[PDB]
Parts: sequence; structure tokens; C-alpha cells
Amino acid sequence: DAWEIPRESLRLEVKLGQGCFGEVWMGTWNGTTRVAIKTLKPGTMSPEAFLQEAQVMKKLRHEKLVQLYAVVSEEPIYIVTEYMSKGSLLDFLKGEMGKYLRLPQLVDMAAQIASGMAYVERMNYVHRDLRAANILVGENLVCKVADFGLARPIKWTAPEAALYGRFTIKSDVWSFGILLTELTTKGRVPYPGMVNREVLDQVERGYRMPCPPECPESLHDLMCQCWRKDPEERPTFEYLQAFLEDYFTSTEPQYQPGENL
Ligand SMILES: *CCC(=O)Nc1ccc(CN2C(=O)N(c3cc(OC)cc(OC)c3)Cc3cnc(Nc4ccc(N5CCN(C)CC5)cc4)nc32)cc1
Repeated sequence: DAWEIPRESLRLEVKLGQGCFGEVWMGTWNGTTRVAIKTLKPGTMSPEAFLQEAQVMKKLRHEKLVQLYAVVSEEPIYIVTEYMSKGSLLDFLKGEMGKYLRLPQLVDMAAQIASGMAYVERMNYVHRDLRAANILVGENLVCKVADFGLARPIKWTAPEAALYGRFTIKSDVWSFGILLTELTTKGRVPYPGMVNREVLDQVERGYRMPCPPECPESLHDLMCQCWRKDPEERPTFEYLQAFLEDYFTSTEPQYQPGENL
């Protein structure tokens, strides 16, 4: 009941779009705090079933994870989170900001995402849908991991997860490696020109995406570590975070900006 707020304290202002979570609004809470607001169509979830799914958002707290702010847990149910001003990392990379981002910006964003996932890792959770569409961007290039597990992606999914349902933090590490290609191509679809069926067996036959143009080989090698066949050999998010945080001193101290990266 601590998270419950009055219905009149939310003002729904702008629809954000119909993605994997239906309609989500930008709005204001208590007239003072900009927030993201989501309501559920009455019927699709009982009030008891929702509060059992609201447990995840009420216990997990990290500066790189989209923060739950409040809840209206009786139908029609409302969920309130912090608001991320720039939308999804996917839209961010494809839009007008894309042309200005270079490797220093893209690596820092990746380090932030790795930091959120390192928190998920430390908590022994799994975020089975890590990809640029599920990262939200705010001011000052702040990136936060969103979790649409309540909403209930072959090209982003580790082979053992897509084929055998072996979803672990290690398959999340595989997805992060795909996410690094979205960052370095400024949001292009991975495995360009390959259909899902084509991606499945090609990857099982050992294929991996090549080094994106102007992406340093050292960053591509990091992607390849994320895409090792045996999940146990993939690096931890703790490792990924440190490698990305330290990247331009320890790993590319001679980096020079190019035309796109
Ligand atoms: C699966 C792929 C997908 O559709 N991903 C996706 C869906 C929805 C949003 C919008 N959200 C959002 O859903 N948030 C959220 C997550 C959550 O976890 C259960 C619960 C919620 O309850 C409220 C909410 C949070 C959130 C925070 N900020 C934003 N900001 C945002 C700003 C701008 C835009 N734009 C899209 C339209 N045009 C093109 C540009 C501006 C979108 C989102 N959104 C969400 C995100 C990802």
C-alpha cells in the first residue's frame, strides 16, 4: 500500500506509442514530477496477479534500471515510472542524434547498460529481452534498462535460449553483444539481409557478425566473447561494465574519431 497513489494525482498528457506494451503515456504525478504512465485494459490481469508481478519493480532498485514510482493496483490498474525523455535507445540511434554519436558516446552508453545488467546479475535475475528497443535514454545520454516482462527477437537471442529455453544471465550477455552492434551501426537491424530462419542455423554453424565499419577490432572482439557458443565462457556483466568504462584508456588509447564512429 506504500506504493499506492490517488487516481487524481496522475495527469496523462502525451501518448508515447503502441509498442510491445500497448499504449504508454508521458504525464505528471502530483503536478510536479514528470513520469511515464501505463494502464492495463480491465480484465487482462486480476488485482492480486498484478501485485504479484509488481514485486519485481518494487524490490529492484538501481540508477540504470527504469524506476517504478507508484501504482494504482485496482482496476483499471495504473503503473507509474520515471520518465526517460529521449525514448528508446533504438529510436535515439536512428533519429537525428545518430549522426552526432561517436564511439566515446556509444561506449559510455554501453557501459551504463552493462552497469544496469551487472545489477541484474548481482541479483541473480534474468532480463530475457535485452536489446536497444528495451533501453531508454534520458538527458545527458543517461541509459536505463527497461523490463517488459509484465508485457509477457530471434536475432538478439542466444542459441541455447532460442532453441532450448536456456535463458540465463549468460544468454543476456549474448544479447548485449548484439546490442553492441546496434550501438556501433547506430541502430541497424542485426544480421542485415538474413531472415530469422537464416540466422538460427548460420549462428549454430558458427557464423558471427563481422566487425562493423569503423568499429575497432577490440570492440568487435568483445562482441565475439559475448557470442561464444558455450554460455559459461561468455564474460560477466561486471567484466563488460569495467571493460567499457575503461575502454579508451586500457584498450583503445590511440582512438581517433572518424566519419561515423
Ligand atoms: C518490446 C519493445 C518495446 O516496445 N519497448 C518499449 C515499450 C514501451 C516504452 C515506453 N516506456 C515504458 O513502457 N516504460 C515502462 C516500462 C515498464 O516496465 C513494466 C512499466 C511501465 O509502467 C509505466 C512503463 C517506461 C518508460 C519511460 N520513459 C519512456 N519515454 C519515452 C519517451 C519518448 C518516446 N518516444 C516514442 C515516440 N516518438 C517516436 C519519440 C518519443 C518513447 C518513450 N518510455 C517508457 C519503451 C520501450
